[PDB]
Amino acid sequence: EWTGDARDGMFSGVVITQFHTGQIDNKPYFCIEGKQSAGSSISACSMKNSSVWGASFSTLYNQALYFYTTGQPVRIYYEPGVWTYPPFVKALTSNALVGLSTCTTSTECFGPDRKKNSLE
Amino acid sequence: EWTGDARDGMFSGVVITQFHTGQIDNKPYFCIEGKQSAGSSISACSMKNSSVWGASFSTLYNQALYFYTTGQPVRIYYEPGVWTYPPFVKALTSNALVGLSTCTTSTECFGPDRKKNS
Amino acid sequence: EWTGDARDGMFSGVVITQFHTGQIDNKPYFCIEGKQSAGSSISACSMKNSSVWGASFSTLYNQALYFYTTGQPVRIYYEPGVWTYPPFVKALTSNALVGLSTCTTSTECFGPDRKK
Amino acid sequence: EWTGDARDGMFSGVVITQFHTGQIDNKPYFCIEGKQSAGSSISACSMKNSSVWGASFSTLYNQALYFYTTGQPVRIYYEPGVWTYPPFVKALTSNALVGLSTCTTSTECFGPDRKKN
Amino acid sequence: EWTGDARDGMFSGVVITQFHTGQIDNKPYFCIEGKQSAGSSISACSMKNSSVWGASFSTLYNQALYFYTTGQPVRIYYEPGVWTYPPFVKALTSNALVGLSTCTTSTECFGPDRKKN
Repeated sequence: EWTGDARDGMFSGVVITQFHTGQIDNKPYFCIEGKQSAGSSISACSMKNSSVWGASFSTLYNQALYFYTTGQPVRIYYEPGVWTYPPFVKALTSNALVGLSTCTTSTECFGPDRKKNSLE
Repeated sequence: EWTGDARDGMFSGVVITQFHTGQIDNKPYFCIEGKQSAGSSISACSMKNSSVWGASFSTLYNQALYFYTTGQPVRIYYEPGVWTYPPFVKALTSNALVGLSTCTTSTECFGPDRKKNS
Repeated sequence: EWTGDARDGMFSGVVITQFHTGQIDNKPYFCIEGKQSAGSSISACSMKNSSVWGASFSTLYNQALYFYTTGQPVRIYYEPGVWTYPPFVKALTSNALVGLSTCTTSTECFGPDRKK
Repeated sequence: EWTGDARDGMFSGVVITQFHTGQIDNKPYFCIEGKQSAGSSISACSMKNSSVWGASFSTLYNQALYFYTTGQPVRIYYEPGVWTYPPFVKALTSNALVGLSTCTTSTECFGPDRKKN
Repeated sequence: EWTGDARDGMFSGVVITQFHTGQIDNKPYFCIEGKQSAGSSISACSMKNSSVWGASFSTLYNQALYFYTTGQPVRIYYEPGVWTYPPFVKALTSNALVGLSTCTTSTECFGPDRKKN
């Protein structure tokens, strides 16, 4: 796996506006909400020792809390459908947080593009 | 278990105004206290490596101290009746701290609702 | 053992004004000193991996530095007679730091009484 | 091995202006980019538990985020050729981050020289 | 061993002005440089998992970075002759950082004395 895999998805120039932290199944997690330009919302959660993105929990937590504090526009890298518990998915999101980057514009950010390739 | 189980409880739009840290039975703990606009006070404590909610000690301490620092209104998610040493319950609370969220209003905050079914 | 056991002692309305960190017998420790309201000093140290209060070293370090930084009046919970190495006691203190609270007045602070 | 080995290489007097974090092959990593006075560019990544430089990840993350926050000119010590996965290299860099220093001028910084001898 | 042993040595009333981080032999370390005024310099380094004083690495890193940020005068407690890799000693120092204290004047600071009898 890699944050920069050509897969869904990323949102660029996002301001992290909300922060939640809890626990489920003996595992700490946090979820962020951010807004793009345009006033639409992306959510993504990281869970400690989860499946495949669990090893980035500590780094992601510290980084996300940092960017929440600065109010800087950032790129959120996410993977859909990772969380499966239905009440959790309804309240929060199925998206795993898989990475973050600083941005130079609302659309140009540092790091790889996590995006599906196009078909010609 | 889950922070957003349909169980008591949560208080929304709370400013965290008091903070205490200590140790009991070889484990550090912290406790926070806050009031709503309604003047409704809530305390809850988190213990390191405790039975049910100890996995969250480290995140919740970080988050709580962060929110105590900004003074922003937040959601406190708690579970009553967790701590049982009577002198502890008497000076502090039986409430375990089980989650926190930022809020957009005094009633609406980011995160699940934690409340007994209707 | 608990921060709130009916034992000596706590001081309330203390501003943490001094901070020291080092190592003895392969264990990091820190010490803090503060004053008020009268103006009598209180010192207390927390040492990692000691027998009794060692488990709270990293939480108290964090919290103590935080309160050193804000300069707010706090409550210091201590247990005298814990450190026994004589040159350490002479330089610093026998008091173990055992807990910390925010205060609403010079006498009223959040959390238990620790008092005989 | 040592940050101050007489190897390639170091960039002095750079402001850290970009920061990325992610995961690859079960390991968190971060990358930074900095620009010099003269406009010239350096990138470098540190990955947890990976390479001979894995042991420095937490210290380097902390110190890199600190310097990103102050915006002061610093020295980036790096080792070219360490990351080999071609999509990672194309997107980011092959450079491992191997140390950091504060700077007194644009060429004078605190620490060892890391130059090929 | 103890920070406040009657041994070489301490410098009081130091402003920490430089900060370096790197790795040697699979261990992260940091080094600081301060000036007394007075006006002379001291350097000291702490290394994670180092033999005698490595238990202290994480607390000292945090504290030294804090005092670098505030720029307040502090006491550095050090032990000469700990680091022995000659290029390391040449570029940096042999001094191990073994403690830190806040100060009230350029010479009066909280904590033990560390000086030879």
